[PDB]
Amino acid sequence: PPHQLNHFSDVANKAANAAGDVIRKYFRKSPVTIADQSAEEAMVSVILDNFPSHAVYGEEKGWRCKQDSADYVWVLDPIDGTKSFITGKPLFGTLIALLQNGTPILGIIDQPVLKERWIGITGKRTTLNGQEVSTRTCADLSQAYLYTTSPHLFSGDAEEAFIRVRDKVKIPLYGCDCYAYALLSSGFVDLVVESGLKPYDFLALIPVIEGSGGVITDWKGHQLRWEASPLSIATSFNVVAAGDKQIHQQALDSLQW
Repeated sequence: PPHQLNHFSDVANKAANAAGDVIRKYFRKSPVTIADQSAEEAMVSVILDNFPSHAVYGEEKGWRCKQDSADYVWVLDPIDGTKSFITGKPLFGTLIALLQNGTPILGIIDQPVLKERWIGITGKRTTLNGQEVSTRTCADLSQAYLYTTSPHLFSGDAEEAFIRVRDKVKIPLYGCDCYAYALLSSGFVDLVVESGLKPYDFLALIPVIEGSGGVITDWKGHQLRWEASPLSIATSFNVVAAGDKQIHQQALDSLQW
């Protein structure tokens, strides 16, 4: 297992703290691009000051590393949910993931306006603001509360797949971004289904959801993996996350991907 997780947490939390400071000045005062750049720059200042050998892939400026390669890769998105940010809606989030040879070992979802921070760590239960959180059981897809960001954020076949699961759930809801994954981790949402998600908007979710007892994969039900390198391309993935493995299963059958 990894031995440096507490030290990784402290820098993780400082990165997140520094992103928050930038984000709160620009939220509700184009501010979004200044915010997104400054915030990313703030996080890499912290991460690279504490670990010079480490690499980062940020949503604004891609890969950045001194060395040829690194065993440790920081995948960042300061504002996951730019449309929410632009419209004054405080459900966007800063996402921080640390990858050890391509496996995520830490993830943060921070909401700096709501002052809510979910940390996921390998081999620990996921916490929200220092308190342990847990997904909830849910019998059947008909009992499930579902979130997706948008309906026409699906093209052609993805929209058919999505419709199939949509018709079976208790109620489909829209318009959290990453917050919906935070909510599911805390046991308030049963299922999140999305298409066209870039790595810096899902890698942080994995330890958060998994350490809460939930499951998150692609539409085929495979492990969400993205090996970040200097020669890495941020390509779209499809994501299904559930509080309950039975629900995940059942969702996978409706997706027919």
